[PDB]
Amino acid sequence: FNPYTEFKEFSRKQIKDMEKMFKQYDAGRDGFIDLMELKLMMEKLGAPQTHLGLKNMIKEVDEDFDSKLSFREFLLIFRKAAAGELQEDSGLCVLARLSEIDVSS
Ligand SMILES: [Ca+2]
Ligand SMILES: [Ca+2]
Repeated sequence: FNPYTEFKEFSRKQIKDMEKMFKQYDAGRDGFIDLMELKLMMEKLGAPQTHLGLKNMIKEVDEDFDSKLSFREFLLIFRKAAAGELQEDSGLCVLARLSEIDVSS
């Protein structure tokens, strides 16, 4: 997986920032963000989401159906944000917003 070739709508700086955020919250260092890790992320961003909200966030981008997020799937959150596909103030909209990445730039 070369993210730089799949996600050309983002600069190298933006992808590296997304990587830093991903790695920050992958507490277990296994290369994925699972439900509890995402729960902790949203708490720390200051916008805790409900259990179902969290589950639904993962479902929106969980392209290989394993119920956790790889880095590529994490980038899909930002791709969806940038494509105008996220519902206003849904959990993923909030994640992208509160993150240091502004996909509208
Ligand atoms: Ca993990
Ligand atoms: Ca997955």
